[PDB]
Amino acid sequence: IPFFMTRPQPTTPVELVFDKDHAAPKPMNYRKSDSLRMSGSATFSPKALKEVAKPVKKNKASLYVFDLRQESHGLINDIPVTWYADRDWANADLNHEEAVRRERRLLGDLRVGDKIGTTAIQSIETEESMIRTGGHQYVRLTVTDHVRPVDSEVDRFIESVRALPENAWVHFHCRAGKGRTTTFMVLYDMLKNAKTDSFEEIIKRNTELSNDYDVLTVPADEKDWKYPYQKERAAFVTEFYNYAKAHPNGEGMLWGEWVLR
Ligand SMILES: [Mg+2]
Ligand SMILES: [Mg+2]
Repeated sequence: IPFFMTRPQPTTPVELVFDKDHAAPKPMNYRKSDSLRMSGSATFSPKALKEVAKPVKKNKASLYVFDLRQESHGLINDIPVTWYADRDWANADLNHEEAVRRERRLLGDLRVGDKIGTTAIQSIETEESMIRTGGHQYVRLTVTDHVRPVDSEVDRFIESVRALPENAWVHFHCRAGKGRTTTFMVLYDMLKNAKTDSFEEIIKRNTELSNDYDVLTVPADEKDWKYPYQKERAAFVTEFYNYAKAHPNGEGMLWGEWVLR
């Protein structure tokens, strides 16, 4: 597999968007695997954190929330917000550190007292703050919606997985809870189970669990803008299976090293 270099141009205008459906006390597109001790959802509110934490609840520290979002986001008046541009490609030119810095900068540019339409800002919070206040752990990856992760972010993921305590529970989310979230549930499952389970079985159980049946499907139309991105994602997950089979739980070699053999 090649070293992965292609990417989209970032989109504009970027606008702060209040994600009102994500403000509900239950997380959207939620699903879980008790055997893998993993779950996935859309980005969620302060009140929904207790729901996400249920499978762990008497062991708060063992929940690790993996935020997969490249685009910037946070909480204003407990409402999840996104700095949105088309396809959530606002930050598509930024590497991980740049994307993390950009989100800090945009949240810092908000002020208590600002009026954005009918909203008067009274509370500004990072998502990490909200997660950690609940006694849980937080890991940020930066993945572009519709695009596979870059190799170094896959390594970042693996390094985080290798450092997990026994009996960690991992919860993935992205803005919609489909696409990126499903892919990393697949990658996590392969890290643990590629050594014993088939590629097709792993894809099958995760598409079914996530009601995300076209996560890896390549459009029939080659002029559909998603076509090259889906081809890339498919190649990536197909080779990741081979890596994870050879290096269960990332033992002995990271993905990045594997690619550059
Ligand atoms: Mg709050
Ligand atoms: Mg640059």
